[PDB]
Parts: sequence; C-alpha cells; structure tokens
Amino acid sequence: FKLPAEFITRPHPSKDHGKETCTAYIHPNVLSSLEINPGSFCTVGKIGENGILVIARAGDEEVHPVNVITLSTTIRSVGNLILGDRLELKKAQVQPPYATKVTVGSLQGYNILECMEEKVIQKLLDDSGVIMPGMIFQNLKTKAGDESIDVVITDASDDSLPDVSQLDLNMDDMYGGLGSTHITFSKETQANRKYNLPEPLSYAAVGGLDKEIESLKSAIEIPLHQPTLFSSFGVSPPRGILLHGPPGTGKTMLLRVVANTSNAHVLTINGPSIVSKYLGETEAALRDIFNEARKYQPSIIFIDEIDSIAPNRANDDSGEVESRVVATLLTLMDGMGAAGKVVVIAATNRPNSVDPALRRPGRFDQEVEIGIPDVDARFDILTKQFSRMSSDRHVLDSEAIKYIASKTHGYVGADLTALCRESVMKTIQRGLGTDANIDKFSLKVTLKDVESAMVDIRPSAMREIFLEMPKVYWSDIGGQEELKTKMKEMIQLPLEASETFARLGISAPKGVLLYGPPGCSKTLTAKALATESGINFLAVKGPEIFNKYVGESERAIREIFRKARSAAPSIIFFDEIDALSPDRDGSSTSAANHVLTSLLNEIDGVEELKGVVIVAATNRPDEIDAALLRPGRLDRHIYVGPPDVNARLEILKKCTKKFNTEESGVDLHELADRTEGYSGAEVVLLCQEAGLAAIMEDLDVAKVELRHFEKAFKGIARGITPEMLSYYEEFALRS
Amino acid sequence: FKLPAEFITRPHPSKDHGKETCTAYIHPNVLSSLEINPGSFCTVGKIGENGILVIARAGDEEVHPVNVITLSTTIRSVGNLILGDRLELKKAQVQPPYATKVTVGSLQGYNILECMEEKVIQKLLDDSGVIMPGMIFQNLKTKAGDESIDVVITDASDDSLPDVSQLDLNMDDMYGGLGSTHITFSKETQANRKYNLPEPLSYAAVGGLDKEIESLKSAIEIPLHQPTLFSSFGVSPPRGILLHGPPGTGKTMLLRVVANTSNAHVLTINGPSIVSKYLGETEAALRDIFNEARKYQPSIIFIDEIDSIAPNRANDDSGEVESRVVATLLTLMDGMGAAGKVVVIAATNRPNSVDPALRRPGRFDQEVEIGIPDVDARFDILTKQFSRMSSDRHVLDSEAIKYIASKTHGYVGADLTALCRESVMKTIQRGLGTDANIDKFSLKVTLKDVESAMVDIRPSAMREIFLEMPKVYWSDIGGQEELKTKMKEMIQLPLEASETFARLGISAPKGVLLYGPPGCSKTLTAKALATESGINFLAVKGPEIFNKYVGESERAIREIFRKARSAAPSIIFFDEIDALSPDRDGSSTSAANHVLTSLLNEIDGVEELKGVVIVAATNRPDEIDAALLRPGRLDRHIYVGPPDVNARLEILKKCTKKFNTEESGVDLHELADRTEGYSGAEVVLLCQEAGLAAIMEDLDVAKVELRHFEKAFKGIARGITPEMLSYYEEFALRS
Ligand SMILES: Nc1ncnc2c1ncn2[C@@H]1O[C@H](COP(=O)(O)OP(=O)(O)OP(=O)(O)O)[C@@H](O)[C@H]1O
Ligand SMILES: Nc1ncnc2c1ncn2[C@@H]1O[C@H](COP(=O)(O)OP(=O)(O)OP(=O)(O)O)[C@@H](O)[C@H]1O
Repeated sequence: FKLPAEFITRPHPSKDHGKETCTAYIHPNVLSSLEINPGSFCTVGKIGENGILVIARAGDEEVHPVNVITLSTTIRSVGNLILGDRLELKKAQVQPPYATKVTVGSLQGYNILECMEEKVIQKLLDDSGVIMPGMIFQNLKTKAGDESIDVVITDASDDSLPDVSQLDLNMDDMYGGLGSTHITFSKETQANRKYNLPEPLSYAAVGGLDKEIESLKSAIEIPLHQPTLFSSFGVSPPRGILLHGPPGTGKTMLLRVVANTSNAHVLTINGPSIVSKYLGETEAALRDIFNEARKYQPSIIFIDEIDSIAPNRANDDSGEVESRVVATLLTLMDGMGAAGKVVVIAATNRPNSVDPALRRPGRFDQEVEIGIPDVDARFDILTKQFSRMSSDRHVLDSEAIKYIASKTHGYVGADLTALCRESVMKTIQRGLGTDANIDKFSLKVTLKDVESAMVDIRPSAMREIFLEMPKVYWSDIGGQEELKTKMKEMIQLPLEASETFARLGISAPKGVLLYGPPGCSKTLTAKALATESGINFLAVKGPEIFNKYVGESERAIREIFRKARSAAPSIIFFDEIDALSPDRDGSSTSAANHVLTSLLNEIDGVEELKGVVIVAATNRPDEIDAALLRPGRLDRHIYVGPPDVNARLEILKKCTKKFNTEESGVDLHELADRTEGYSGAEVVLLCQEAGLAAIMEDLDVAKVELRHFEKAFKGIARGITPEMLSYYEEFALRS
Repeated sequence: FKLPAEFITRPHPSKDHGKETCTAYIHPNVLSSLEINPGSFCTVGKIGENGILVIARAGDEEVHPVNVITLSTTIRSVGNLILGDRLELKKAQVQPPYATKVTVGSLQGYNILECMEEKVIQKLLDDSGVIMPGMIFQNLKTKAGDESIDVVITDASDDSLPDVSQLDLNMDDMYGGLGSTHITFSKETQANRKYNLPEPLSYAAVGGLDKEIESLKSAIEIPLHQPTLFSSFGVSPPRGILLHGPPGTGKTMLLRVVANTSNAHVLTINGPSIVSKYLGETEAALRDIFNEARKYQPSIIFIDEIDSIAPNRANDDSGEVESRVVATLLTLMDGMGAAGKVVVIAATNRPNSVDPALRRPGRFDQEVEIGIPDVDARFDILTKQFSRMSSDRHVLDSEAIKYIASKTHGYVGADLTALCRESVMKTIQRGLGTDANIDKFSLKVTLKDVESAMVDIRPSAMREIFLEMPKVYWSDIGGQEELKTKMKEMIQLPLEASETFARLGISAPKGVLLYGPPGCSKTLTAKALATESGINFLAVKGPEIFNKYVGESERAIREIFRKARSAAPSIIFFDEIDALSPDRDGSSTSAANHVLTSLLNEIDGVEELKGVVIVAATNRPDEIDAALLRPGRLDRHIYVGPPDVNARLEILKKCTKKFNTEESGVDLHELADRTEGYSGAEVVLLCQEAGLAAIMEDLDVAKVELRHFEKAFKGIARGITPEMLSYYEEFALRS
C-alpha cells in the first residue's frame, strides 16, 4: 500500500567486503508489493537508458528507509550514477547465457605487475555480479608496496540476443580456493569504444580557467570537509555560489565533475518542471525535496536556470509564478543552521535578469565569472581534446593547432566542438564521395578539412558584449623608443609601485589621453601593451555601448566597469571616445550626457581608484568637452601621430616578410623616406595594391619588382594636408 | 482493468517464414478483454481509414510488450502503416464472401517470368489471411539468377455488400502440394485507380533538388546506419536535422518519404495537439514519448511546426506554453546516451520564430535549406508530374514543358500543383459545357488550358528573400570595354587568387562601389553577373527591404546576410542605397543608424570575409555615411557613367530585332549618334514608344518608320544636364 515512486542512491557504510556488488538494501514491503522473489535480480531504471543495470538483490535490516537505497559503489562508479539521482524499479531480466573472456584492463597503469597479481581473478569472480562494463576495486593490501590499482573488464566476446539490453550482465564461474577460458591477462586496454560506455568526466578533462577553477574547488571543498573551523569562526559559511557568463562556456561541466568525483549526495533539478499550475502542491513538493536534501548530513544541491525559476519582480509581473515563491525560498534558504553542511551553487545565463535580492552580500558575496575562453584557454581545450581521442585516429603538429587557435578570437568550447564535429563529418563525406568507402583510419584528419569547417561553420556567437582582441608580439608593431619607454613606464607604475604609493601618497595620475590620425596608433599599440604586460585586457567599441533603448547604455557601461574592477587591477581602454564626448557641438540625445556624467562620477566622483587606469583614444582633439579637459583627469597627453623612421622601417619589414627583400634589391630606406608622410592604414593598403599589381601580371609570383612599387606609390595620393598638423600642434601647446 | 487506448506497430523479427500475414502478437489479457475468439479475425484502427484492416490474430510469448504490435511488412506496405502510428482495437467484421480473381501484376518490371515461376500460386495461397489489395513477398531463392522481384495483386473483380469496408477481404482456395478459377496470372497492368489505394512515396517522386535531397538522405543515413565509426571517433554525433525554407516548397512530402523509405520506427506529431490545459501533462507526455523512442534503438523523431511549439523567449512571454518546454527538451536532448541510433527531424516555415537559443552550433549546427526552384528544377518537376500518369492521360511536347518552365520564375511546387489542378478542372468544365458530357479522353490536355490556368491562378504574394531574376547573358547587355575588363578582373581575382592571397596575406579589399545614373548599368549589370560568372547571385532591392514594421527590416537583413555567408562564397549585390544612406539629413530614425552601424561592424569589424565580396550600387554618392567610406575599405570605384556609342548601338540592335531593319533602311548608327544623351532605360522606353507609334497606324507592322521615330524622339526630353555629369566626374577624380 506504500506504493514507492522514487528512490535515492546511498553510500555503502562499514566498508569491509560484504556483497559490494549486489547490496540492494530495499525494505521487504517493496519487494512483496512488486511480487518478485527477494533472492533474485533487481533493476535500476534511473529514467531511460535501457539495460536497467540488472543486478542481484538482497534485503535490509529494517534500518534503511524506503525512500533511499543503495546499488554498490563500484556499480554506481562504472555506471556514472550520481549519489541521489531519481530512481525507479521494474521487473528483473532473465538469466544471461554465459561469460566468454573477462579480460583485465589495468586502468591508469602501465601493467606489467607480475608477482603483484597474486591471483586477481579469484577476487574478481569470487563476488556475485561483476558486470562487464567495468568494476572498480580498491587494492586493499597486496604484499609489500601498498598503493592502489584499478581494473577494466570491458573487453569481451559475448553476444546477447536482446539488443536493447546493452548492459548484458555476465555470470561468474571459476574453480579455486581462498581454469577460466583462455586465460584472463591479455593486454592493458582501457574501456572499449565498441559499446561506447558513458565516459566519467575527471579533473584533467576540464581546465583552461584554472584561476577560477581552483577558487571554485576550494570554495566547495573547504565547507564540505572542515565545518568545525567555520563554526568556531562564528561568521558562518556562505551557502551560495553564483556562476554566470556567455552561453556555451560549459558551466555545467564543473558541477558534473565535482558531483561525480565526490561521493556525497548529489541531486539536480530541471527548473520549471517541478512547477505546475497548482501552488500548494508545488510548495509541498519543494518542502519534500529540501527535507530529503538536508536529512542526510553531507549533501550538495544543484539548481539550473535560476533566472527562469526566479523572475525579477520589477522587470516583468507576468503572472502565474512570481516573487512570493522567491521570498519563501529566500526565507527557507536563510535558516538551514549556524554551521550547516549543504551548499547550493547557482548557474545562470545572464545576471541582470536574476532578482537582485538573490545575489545579496549575505548569501552570494562570492562571485564566479566564466567569460569567453582566451588564447591560452583555447590552447588548453585543443590539447585536452586531442589527448582525449589520442593520436591513433590522426596526428597533427602543434603548428597547425597554434595557427587554428590564433585564427579563433571569440570562439568558445561549444564552437570548438562544432568545428571538430563538422571537420569529422566533412572528412567522412569526402572520403565516401571520392575514395569509394576506403578505410577511415588512412584518411584521418588534415588541415584543409579544418579550414573548410572554419569557412562553413558560421557560429551564432558573432555578437559578444566582451571582445577579446587577439594578441600580437612587439615584432609586428613598429613604434618609437620614447613612446615604448612611456608606455612601459605607465604600465609598470600601478602594478609595481602601488606598494610604496601608500607611504608616498602620490598614487598614480590615472589619466591617459590618446589623440592622433586615424591611420594607426589606435589599436596596435593597445594590443602590444596588452601582450607585453600579460594582464587581462578587454576591448570595447564606441558605438557598441550605444543602444536604442534609453538607459541600456548606462547599464552596459556600469557592468563593464564592474567587470573591470572584478578582473583584478588591470588597464581599461576605449576604442573611440569621440561619440559620447560631443555634447554641445554635436547635440545628440540626453543619453550621451547621462553616460558622460556617470563616467565622470566613476572616475573622479568623491571616490578614488588605485588598481585600474583609464585610457581614452579620440580621433579629433577639439571634439572633447571642457569637462573632460580638466586638471586632475587625463592630464597626460601623447602625440602618437606621424611616427619617426624606425617605426616605419619596422612596419615595412613586417609587411615585407612574405615578399623577398634581397631579390628586390631595394635598401628599404628610400621607400621609408618617400613614405614618411603616410599613415599605417594607407601604407598597408599601398603594399596591398603593390602585391596585387605584382600578381595579376602573370598569375602566381614569388617576386615583386621595383616598377610595381613605383606605379603603386603614385596610384594613391597622400590624403594629408598640414591643416591637421597645425591643429594638433595648437592643441598640444595649449595643454 | 488497464483499459488500453492506443497501440504501436513493430516489424516482425527473426525473419524466417512463420505467418507473415496474421502475426498480431497480443497478450492474453487483451485477448480476453475483446470477448472474441483468439483464433479469429482482428482489426487495426489506425486512426481512420475505414475497413479497419480486418486481419486474423494470434498470441504472443509473454515477452512481446503489450503496447506494441506486429502486423507484417506486407500489410504495412499495403496500408502505408508508418512505424509508430496510433492503433485502435475493434471487434471483427463479417466473414469474407468469396475470392474471384487474385491476379499478379508484377510492377517495377517487364514481367515475362515463365521459367522461374515455379507455381507462385502455391506460395501465395498457402498463407493464411491474404488481403486482396496486394501481397508483397521477398524473392528469397528461385533457382539460379538471384535478384528480386515485386508482385502486386491490386486487380480483382470481387464486390462486397458493405460499402463501408474498402478492403473487402477474401480467402484462399487451391489444390496442390509442397482450386480457384480462370487461372491467376493475367495481363501486366499497373496499380488500378478504381480503388485508388494510397501509394508509398519514393525518391523519384521529388526532383530538381538532387543536391539537397541527397545531402539530407546522407545526413539521416550515415549517422543512423553506421554509428560505430562515430562512436569510435567519440565526437557526439548530431541527433537533429533542421529543414527551413519558404512555405509551400514541399518539405512535408520529404519528411513523409524519408519516414516511409525505411523500416525503422518513426514518431509523428500533430503540432500543438499534444498541448493540454494541465501544465504537467505536456511535459509528462514529452518525457514518455522520448523514453519510449529511446528504449527502442532504431527510431526517428519528427518535429512539426516548432515555431508554434517553441516561441521566441525574448519576444512573446505570453505564459503557460513558454520556454519551459524548450528547456526540458534541451535537457532530454543533452545526455540520453553516447552512441545512440536515433535522429530528430525538425521543420518550420519561419526560422525567425525559432528561439535564438534553439539555434546553436553546439549540437545543432548543421543546416538544410531549400529555396525556390529554378527553371531547371521546375522543368524537372513538371516532367516528373507528367510522367506520373504518363502519356495515356495527356500528351505534351517537351518544348511546351520547357516554355511553361521558362514562364514560371518565382512560382513554387505547390503553385505548380495548383496550376495542374486548375488546368484539369478547366478542361473538364470546358469539355462538359461544349459537348454535353462527352468522354474526357477526347479533349486531353492542351497548352491553351495550361496558359488559362496560369493566367487565372492569381498568386497571392510572390515575395521572397531569394529573388530570382530572369537569366540574362552577355549579348543582352551592352557596355563599355573598360567596364567589361574591370568586371572580368574583379570576378577572376577571388576564385583563382585565394591561395595567392593566403600565401601573401593581402586577402581582398572586398569592396566594390558603383555610382552613376539610375537608368542602366545598375540592374542590367547585376542581371549579367547572375549568369556570366556561373556563381550564385543575390540581389536585394532598397525599397523591398524597407517596411512599416520596426525591426523586421533588421531581421530580414540579418537573415539574408547569414544565408549568403552560409550558402557559398559568392558575390552579393545590393540594388539601391538611397533609401537608407541619407541619415545625416532629414532627422532619420534610429533604426537606420543601427542598420548602418551593424553593417559597418559586420563588414570589416574584428573579423574578415575572405570568401564573399561586398558590392554596392549607389545613385547619389554625397548621401553616403561619412564613417562608411575610408581608405583601405571599399576603395575600388567605377565611373560607369552614361553608355557610350557602342553600348547604345548594341541596345538599339537588340531592341530592333522585332522589326526589320532592311525595310526601314536605318543604319542603326545615325539614330544612336543623335540619341547620345539618353541612358539605357530611356533608350528602351523611346524604342517602345516608337514601336507603339508604328503599330497604331495599321495594327501589326514589320518595320518602324523614320517619321514615327523622330516624333517619339521630339516628344520626350533628354532629361540630362551637364552639371550632374560634371559632379560625377569631379567625384570620380577624388576617388
Ligand atoms: N571545456 C569544454 N571542453 C569541451 N567541450 C566543451 C567545453 N565547453 C563546452 N563544450 C561543448 O559545448 C557543449 C555545450 O556546453 P554545455 O552544455 O556544457 O554548456 P552550458 O552553458 O551549461 O549549456 P547551455 O548552452 O544549455 O546553457 C558541450 O556539449 C561540448 O560539446
Ligand atoms: N515540388 C513539388 N512537386 C509536386 N507537388 C508539390 C511540390 N511542392 C508542393 N506540391 C504540392 O503542394 C502541396 C503542399 O505541400 P505539403 O502539403 O507537403 O506542404 P509543405 O509545403 O511541405 O508545407 P509548408 O506549407 O509548412 O511549407 C503538396 O501536397 C503537393 O500537392
């Protein structure tokens, strides 16, 4: 009459040996209600995934409640069963025919154990069950050496009639005390891909964000193992961790890894699936799920799509479910206990849509930022996935990996998986079309397939609120020695002299203004400084912050400034400030005025900042208002205009690297002498049509002639009159 | 007590012989629930299709699940029973009266078997059941000569008293070992239209989109037939395929043909019919159907009208049916398994209504897009439609079909079927009203009826995003030789110099500007490019993109840009920019500014487009954005002014082909010299008005008179002024 509906997996206590494979502690009332012999096989429905983990069953001692059961540590580890997943119970399966090979695998080991074997097979098949997808057994004590070792029995040659039963449990039959079928020791293979078991994600599988990953691991590890120190402190641990960022970064992988690696209680929710039309039933279900959550002392609660389940009160009062469930959740979330052990983490797509009451300092004062992967993160992801499918399928040098990673600038791990999948699919289809069903191993993976995948992938993440501009070394950029010394000085002052600035009292001017021709000295200088400094740098455009909605630009500027503070002491930079700055001559809407006032308050409004230094670049000198041109802010000015000879030589030799200089015969000096009146963008375009004039003559060319350079020099006018030079000079002298 | 409602169909396994006609695996409880003899006939409700498929029934072995049923591949083929349709149970009907003919048809072959017949009557009539619409049996082994044949028993002359049953099942009676009347083998007729049984759609039913249907078949067959290679790769092969295009292109028949071309299980939905007033009922049904589809390895999932089921999250937050179903379906789609053998098919008319999060590259990056068929595809579909009922019903020359296809430019396959139906009904009514119920075989189908139906169809809205201009070749366009050289160089550079650009790093300027009079050389050039280059051509009109709705134009621009990018690297042309460029004057709305900044960011902003080429045509270059024309981008400029003497002479020669030049006596050069200030548009206009004046004198004429030409010329002003030419020249000087 009990009619059980859901079951929860539980750890096996007391260790020892016991059954260890077929514990199955279910109350006898459930067994009687299912008209199934207790001394027979059991089932693990776990919602779908046919095979149902046919394992033998036993009985409890009236000490395990019907709501929670156990299904053996090794079985749940092999099946990737998280501790506390939803479970059902159905009719058992018929007996298997026989077992064929049962071959050891020796996972995470180099094998060659010789005397350390001491008849492993006796312990392997001395226990009932032993399912073929694997079995993890601790080493316990094995002569001198201690240590630990794992075994894998995936490889076999047993065929079962029902194709749906992918688990196809195998029986055990050995003769011994304390002849098999053609021995058991045969090579040290890992889990086979013929059955394609679900690979359990490990620590090495995730990475690329070690700075945040280690912090999250510590923040979830120190309360779950050492609560006595926090209780003695009296401040109580924070019970909530908030995760947010661009979609596709894979925030669920971290929680999945820390759930499958840890042996504590793990439960997950589908979001609004529990929520129904009724209110009392949903409230009762919530109380029941939290009751089952905290009834076990070690537990971790995972919530998905908090923004959807907790809509903002002010944003939209749509109806149905609203902020009263949010309030009751907050009330029950403020009072678990003084010490406590249950820790709940939160992952959301966007933070603004989430109710600000949720992320109060008393509950979520720690913030985890998961941004778009950087170049190093892309290196790590490519390397880890290459190591994941090994070099057997294909081999590729590190040069191609670094080139394809340098091509990627705003790509994400989801995008990288899309590229690899499309490359594999294109390789398969090309092989089928051309080679007429040739062996797939020989075809492998080549660079042109990856290039084609890059061409036709068309990712849906072209618009990003945060831009990670690719980094370039100092060789590409050609600058001036005084300019380089100044840039290095103003990037080394706030990061090294901050310790002595306390006793000095000067701190930093924190004001940098950049003005010059639009040809160059606007983005490459920032790229070089970011590359050399090694600090996190973000790029934001002028028109990008502007939006049709009134107040949207204010939220964007406030949130990017908040990210600037949250991303450690670094350097912030604006691509073009000549849009919001004009307010009187350029008229414009009041949104520009509000943004200007907000940024003025943020930089010099009854506050002070020692970590971040604002850098502004403008196209015109006179477009800035008099409010910005005030002593104490942006006092320093850099000419960064018509650079001297050595910068031109550097940029010309960088652009001429592809071409041959010795064969041309030019000394690379007269070109710079005649080009001294040009700018970077027009120099780049000029060398472009010079190459074009070289190429269309007789198609492919590896040599460029002087006549082509002479023709291209007069093709484009200088486009520069000394009016702007005089204006820049008169703007410089008045400062 | 269980009260079953709906059943499912499954193939009979183990092959062999068994029964092959009346398996009907039914559990004993259902047998007792029908209060009828188990050794008697049963029925298949199949939600309609009166007759209810009266077939004999038997029992299962308690292993076969009660929910599903098996009713033999012959009956599935005869009744078009898709693998997974709803099924209903009902009491048996009246006993079969008698059998009359049972004659073999032997379709898809030339018949004339004789030698290897070996008494087919024995095999056909030794099986219990045998329903008269037809028996489909595999060849198995027939002496030496392997291969396979198909037999159809659609022809018969038996009538049953109840007209509700359209199947009128019969019995078998024969004498032999290892009596009917008038033998069995007779004639070679195809499927009879008297009963008009539904026919199974095949690959030959759809044509003209071979490159699309083959790609779809591959994308549904390699991931399903051989998942072992993908499992070995371990790249999580995609499970879903998206079908998109304009309404009426005929995607539903593609889904039906791919569903019935394979014996695997298929799920079919009826749109929002699954939605119920209970919030939990919908999600419960979704998880139930997902689980039942997953626990059978061979399965295909069909999604119809995802736009209605899944609306935009950020656009329509109506309530109840919201993104919660999207979240739960994504959760189900995430981790059902590793290898799998199930694929999902999703089709919708409007990709815009699809939620942006649902359009992601992580595991749904692959796209299958079908557009408006061209003249070749239309001709192929028309000739296939004619061949469907062959020359017996109607006769038409291939030139008539080609002319009809040429006339059809923007039509769709649904419109083509409407044209065919209109022609048929117009012919029927005309023959009836003309000859007082004469036989329909005399009139047949003529080109006049097709033309009348084409005139009377009156298409509602022939507006699309992929405009298909009429094909125009080289001789139809007259222009200067310099422009021809420039266009040849511009089309030759990308395709035959991409490798050189990659080696040199120059890439391409990807900027083409066309400024000139709006008469000619603006759309005629695009029409010429549409055919002479051989590359896919796209034309977007300025007034067309503008609309009353705010933001719809932006969405259309985004959609067309991503479609052009994803389709293939090709030259894209935009017709007229005068409706959006003048934003600095007249107080233009913010939408135009957003469009301009979006195109500026997507053309040359933190990314490059090495495949496609940006081509823009303008009338007034002074109204373009100041921040749009900069050195290094869109640098190429074409004068493309008024046509010269040669171009005007070519236009006159092309337009004069209708009349006779010898009779008129004009040299086709003096008129061009006199008409020097007229661009191509008003040149063809004056030619048309001269022809009008020529034909108003004595109706049809064979030549144009000089007096008529001079009267037409003197009645229309030149419309040109030296000031605009001087302005164009001085603007070209600065470029
Ligand atoms: N670090 C990574 N390594 C490998 N693949 C990754 C990584 N991060 C993301 N992916 C790929 O992106 C896909 C989607 O990522 P995932 O579902 O974990 O992200 P999410 O942001 O939590 O999800 P959602 O898009 O539903 O919000 C994964 O299935 C995987 O293919
Ligand atoms: N290519 C074609 N060849 C022949 N008949 C066609 C073709 N395209 C459409 N038709 C006709 O038009 C009808 C409409 O097509 P159907 O009902 O299959 O919808 P669909 O076009 O796939 O759907 P939707 O309107 O959602 O795009 C077909 O039943 C058929 O009679």
